[PDB]
Amino acid sequence: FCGEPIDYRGITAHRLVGAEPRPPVSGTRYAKVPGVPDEYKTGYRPANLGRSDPDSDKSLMNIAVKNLQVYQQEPKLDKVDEFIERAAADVLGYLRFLTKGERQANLNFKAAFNTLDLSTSCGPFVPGKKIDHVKDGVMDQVLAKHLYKCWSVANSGKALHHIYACGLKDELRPLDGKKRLLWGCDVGVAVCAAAVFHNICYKLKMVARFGPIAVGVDMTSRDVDVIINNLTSKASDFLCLDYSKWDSTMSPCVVRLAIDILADCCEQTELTKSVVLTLKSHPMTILDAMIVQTKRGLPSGMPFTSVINSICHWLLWSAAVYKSCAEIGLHCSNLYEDAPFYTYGDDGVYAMTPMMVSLLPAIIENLRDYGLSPTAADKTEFIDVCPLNKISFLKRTFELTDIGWVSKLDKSSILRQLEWSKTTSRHMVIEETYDLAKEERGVQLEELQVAAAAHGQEFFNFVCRELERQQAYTQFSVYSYDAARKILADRKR
Ligand SMILES: [Mn+2]
Ligand SMILES: [Mn+2]
Repeated sequence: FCGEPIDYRGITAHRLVGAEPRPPVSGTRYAKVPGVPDEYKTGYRPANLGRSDPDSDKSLMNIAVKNLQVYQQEPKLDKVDEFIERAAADVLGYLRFLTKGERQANLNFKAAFNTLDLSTSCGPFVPGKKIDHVKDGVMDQVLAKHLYKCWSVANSGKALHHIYACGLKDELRPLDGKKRLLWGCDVGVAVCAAAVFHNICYKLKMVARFGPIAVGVDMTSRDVDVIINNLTSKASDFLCLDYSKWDSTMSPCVVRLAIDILADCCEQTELTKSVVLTLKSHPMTILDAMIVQTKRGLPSGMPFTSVINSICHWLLWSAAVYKSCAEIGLHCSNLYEDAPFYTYGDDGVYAMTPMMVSLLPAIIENLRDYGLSPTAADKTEFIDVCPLNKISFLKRTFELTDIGWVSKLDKSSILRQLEWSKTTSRHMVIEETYDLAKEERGVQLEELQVAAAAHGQEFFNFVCRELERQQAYTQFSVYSYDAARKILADRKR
């Protein structure tokens, strides 16, 4: 499905042949709640500013093309080294011990399809969402044709087309031109990968509180306590990192190793063989009538992105320390055990041993030399160690209460839910909306109270003062401070 080469702004692309075009969705679902006082505003804006961005050139196709260029750059690492190889042995030993040596069964078709959520686009080959083809309990003709072919091919062990549908992620971003792309996965790759990786990932999700892979953790529960106790079980210094341009710069050799590691304890069938071969191949994406090939990166819509990304992080964080130990003449090993750490995509929190604190400059540089761009989680200061009462993970800070440990979403994330609302219609600019009397907004604004309560009565009151004004716009309840506080407590215990 590549025809004749395109050359526009510096991307290597081709005219889409053999498939229908997949035009990206313009505009944004987000719109402004009317009458919001200025003290509640935080400065965030939709990623697709539209005609609210003065530069006329900043059109969707240009923006997407600009952000795709990055993925066509040659990767930092061409091959994995000895420290990443050491770290891979750790992950392998963690999984082999988790699974008790037993291989995880493939799901059959029905079970795998059932794991896909109804509201997901079907990828570049089938229009609409999953649910637009599975109405009266059964699949329609188009989806079934496509899914039977993919399933047949995959069970013969041959790889599938690792193709996605391109677009701009519709989300709120600060006032600063990098912007996240949408990698809408082909439904056939999705079902096949779900058949192969769901059982091992279900097992990982149960054991998420212990980590290192945090995918599945519940930041509102006792999970938080086991996360924190574990961090302080071996150290009294910590590191909180986030990474810029993570997805877009990931090296194939690392991604490929992550996939091999995750499939190691899977049932060794032809379907697994096919899924491994598919996800390991350089992913392509269809912008409109153009198909674009990549040279680096991990598509954030790859089936099981979070876990696979989390293995990459484990590999790279553990190698960076191991490399830094080697330079000082030390052999370091078993990092995840000796210095417990957690990982959720590009987000991580690590225990720092005295030796590791001393090796901090060399570790950040070793992270740089693997192609990553580390930054402090506390998005204000430089990278340094941060104490117990300062740790940050998954946009949440922590506080030791009588009901164990308690997590607080950063105040801005709460506040922006008062300023913005994810409407069901596309807006071509920043503007206000009155279509706010929806059940989904209601459950969001009641939940927002439980979120705010964690910051104290004064913040709760500040938020509720605006929430009480929005009760004319949305059918919902405003709890008392005590009532909300009882909900946090109930969610733990
Ligand atoms: Mn980041
Ligand atoms: Mn992050």
